Amino acid sequence: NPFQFYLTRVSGVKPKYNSGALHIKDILSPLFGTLVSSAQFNYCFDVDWLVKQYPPEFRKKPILLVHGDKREAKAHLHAQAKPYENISLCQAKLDIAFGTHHTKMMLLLYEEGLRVVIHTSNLIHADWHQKTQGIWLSPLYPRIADGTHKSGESPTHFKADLISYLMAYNAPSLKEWIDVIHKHDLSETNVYLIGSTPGRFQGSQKDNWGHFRLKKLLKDHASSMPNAESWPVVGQFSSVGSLGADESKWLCSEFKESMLTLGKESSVPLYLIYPSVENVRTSLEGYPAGGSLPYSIQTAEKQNWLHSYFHKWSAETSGRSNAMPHIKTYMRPSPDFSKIAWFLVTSANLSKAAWGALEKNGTQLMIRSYELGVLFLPSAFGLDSFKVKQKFFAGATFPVPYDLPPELYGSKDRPWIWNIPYVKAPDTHGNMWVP
Ligand SMILES: O=C(O)c1c[nH]c2c(S(=O)(=O)F)cccc2c1=O
Ligand SMILES: *S(=O)(=O)c1cccc2c(=O)c(C(=O)O)c[nH]c12
Ligand SMILES: *S(=O)(=O)c1cccc2c(=O)c(C(=O)O)c[nH]c12
Repeated sequence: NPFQFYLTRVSGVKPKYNSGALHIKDILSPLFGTLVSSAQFNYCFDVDWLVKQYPPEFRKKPILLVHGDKREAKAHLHAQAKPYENISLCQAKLDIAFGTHHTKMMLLLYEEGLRVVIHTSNLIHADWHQKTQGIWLSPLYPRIADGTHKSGESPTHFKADLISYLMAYNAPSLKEWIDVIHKHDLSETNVYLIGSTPGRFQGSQKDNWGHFRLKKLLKDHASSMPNAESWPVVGQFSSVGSLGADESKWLCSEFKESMLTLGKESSVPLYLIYPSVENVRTSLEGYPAGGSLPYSIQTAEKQNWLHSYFHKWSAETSGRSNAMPHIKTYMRPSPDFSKIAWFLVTSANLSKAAWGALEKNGTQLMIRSYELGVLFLPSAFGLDSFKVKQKFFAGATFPVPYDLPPELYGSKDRPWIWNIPYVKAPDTHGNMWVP
């Protein structure tokens, strides 16, 4: 398949729903390449678990862990890694308050070439067990031949853009990976990189990151159709940030404005998919899945206007309605949801920290965190749109992993709010939630 977009395997679904899914052990297997060194960009790590996911014959190859931890959190990560002489650590600089390193990426250097994996899962057992997570697998990139005079660049500019993303860390261990990427031919890449890095971006640099990056790509490489105002926007995420006192403060003024861009010329329905309390309670994990669905009561009660946009998690199409989402996706379906104009899988949740918030009279985009995703545009595949994969077939599509159209919350539903108790009905393991 051309998209190379995969879900993680889910323990408990019938085999039909895992056959085209990937476990971390599959990604790292010798069949994917003969590993010589890897970099693991992530947020949370279980180092003992992680090393066991590599094939035994590769467990002593160098591993770089790229993380954002500080102070005692950083001390705990170093303590986890110290038994493994081959593991080095790179602490991503986070010079803006409340910033985090959320990017999930593997750089896998092989004897045969290079592979890039951009995904949504932490490097801990629970994130690959019973959650809905997304994976983009790059091709095996070959080394550029000696005396060849190739850029190795793709029509999507992925090679330069990935190097640009790495340069933002200003890290010597990542300059080593930049030099590796320079040596490889990434020209087959058919996705666009969309990253966020911490900073305050002005002028030209405004288009490099966050939701302005998305807007620029949609302006440059998508075309606007008639009736485009009827094509909804869908956002699907596992955390909700503080968005302001009303939808005009950020959600519909700059976030939706970036996401509704199509083409270069100058009322759109907005669907937000986020697990309800009932979604979480009846999930495979039960209430403990809500430990990975951060939405504070303190934030929620200041933006009740938001919840009228909320739709339940439903994923019959991939057998994953009870596998809570830690994937984040954004897309532009047609009014009947049979086609999409583009699809994005990313780490970025529905938050200003991840996507950026305009400052200084609209002239500066401020981003707190590292985020990373990849954008699927029909034009990159010679197509005008993507047909949508669904559960029902009457009888070759983009594999949207959840059901369309999204289903509105019922009047008795509530968004999952992780730091209040739920003691009225037990979860699938027989337990309540008392935070
Ligand atoms: O964008 C995001 O998804 C998030 C960003 N920050 C968080 C923090 S914070 O202490 O770093 F402000 C604490 C808890 C959850 C989140 C979160 O979910
Ligand atoms: S390469 O095969 O070594 C090659 C072949 C033709 C021309 C050049 C060239 O002009 C340069 C340069 O630095 O300008 C390098 N390699 C070339
Ligand atoms: S961290 O950014 O402070 C943090 C802490 C707990 C849980 C999460 C979380 O679930 C996510 C997510 O994308 O779901 C991100 N950061 C977290």
